[PDB]
Amino acid sequence: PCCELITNISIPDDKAQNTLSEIEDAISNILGKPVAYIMSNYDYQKNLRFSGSNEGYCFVRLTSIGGINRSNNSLLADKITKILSNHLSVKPRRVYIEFRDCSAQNFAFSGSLFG
Amino acid sequence: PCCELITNISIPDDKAQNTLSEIEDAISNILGKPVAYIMSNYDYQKNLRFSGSNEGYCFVRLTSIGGINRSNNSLLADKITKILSNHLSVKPRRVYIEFRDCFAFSGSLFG
Amino acid sequence: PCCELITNISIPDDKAQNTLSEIEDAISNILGKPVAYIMSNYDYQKNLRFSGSNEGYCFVRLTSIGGINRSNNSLLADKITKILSNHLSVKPRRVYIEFRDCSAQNFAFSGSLFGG
Repeated sequence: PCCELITNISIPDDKAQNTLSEIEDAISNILGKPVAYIMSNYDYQKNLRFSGSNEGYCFVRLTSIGGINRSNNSLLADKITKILSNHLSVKPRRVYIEFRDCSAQNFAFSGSLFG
Repeated sequence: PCCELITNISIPDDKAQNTLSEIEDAISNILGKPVAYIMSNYDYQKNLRFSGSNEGYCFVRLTSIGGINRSNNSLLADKITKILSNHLSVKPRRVYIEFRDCFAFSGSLFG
Repeated sequence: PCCELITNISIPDDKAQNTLSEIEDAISNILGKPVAYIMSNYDYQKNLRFSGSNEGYCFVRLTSIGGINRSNNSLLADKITKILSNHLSVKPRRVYIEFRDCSAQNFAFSGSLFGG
């Protein structure tokens, strides 16, 4: 399970860490789930373009996060848009939020299985 | 939709932008439609290897482009290959082009 | 086919090359087949978090590698965990290995078809 922010906007490490921490709090809160083993990341891609433009843009991708459905997906997308427009000064119209569920298509192993 | 160029070859930002612009143009021209919602990117990955070698290499992944069919995909791969060998001096054999098929919200709904 | 090490652990280029080559050897060894077409990468993502912590963490994602299956994927994940905890000193519990097979999903072309 991953929440990745892929963006051409540059922000310092402490603020990035705070931004992801806020998003993780939002997923937990809106979804009503503990997310004890979520991965997240701020992937700075300076050359990223959207619609032919290298202007500020944030793509957020949520993969295999259990518990997203009609009653909450938009609510989660709204809150992540707010956080980013707040912290990053990106236009909301240059935020795009995608949810995908790959849980059943992949095999996953923790290193803790092997000693 | 996404066209990502993942490569261990470094070029300046403005040349990367030009290069992605030309790839977007080729996608639009060869698929015969606008690329209004396309994301594209030049992801410099200095340690990228292919076939056991860290020599110059470009992997292009196109995800969820509409119109993708047996009759246009090869010309589009060809055109992308020419653009990269031109702009990056990558050997053709060290270019690999993948087409992949894949709930979304624009932040405009909320702002 | 791709094996990507996505990690907040910082290592020099030579050590990244050596580590990826060892992972390639493990895949080829376990599969009993050549890894000639494989891409591998060390993707330094300094802001990467796992379980609310930016502490040393490695996520290895293997995509569309033919011949990896239920009978050997645990064996390969065990070997990769050992290689990374050796080279990167990451805790095995902050190693996570994911296998996805998309091998029949999408079209692919070598640029050698068109130039060379």
